Amino acid sequence: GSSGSSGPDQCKPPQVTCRSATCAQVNWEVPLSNGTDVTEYRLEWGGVEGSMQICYCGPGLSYEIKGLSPATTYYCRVQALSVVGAGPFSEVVACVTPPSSGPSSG
Repeated sequence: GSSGSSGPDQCKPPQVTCRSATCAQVNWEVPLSNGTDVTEYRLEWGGVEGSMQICYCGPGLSYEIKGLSPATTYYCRVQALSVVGAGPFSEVVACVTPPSSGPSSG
């Protein structure tokens, strides 16, 4: 702090891919971190931005979400945890699932 910066750089927002009315895949990556390396990744996903919690935790980079609802807005935020301290979160990526009006294939 007083002398010498610590912690990785901001984390970029993941990529959401509405797999289905009740399905959504996410994907993130590691920022330009040379000094300290990332230990794990805490991804949060909840109905609305106001409501969000830890959904998946691990060194993984790709995660698929299921059991969602159609025509419903959702948000996700990924943060990088280091050995010196947890870094900031990424730009909340908003996404809305497609309406399930009728049958479905799968």
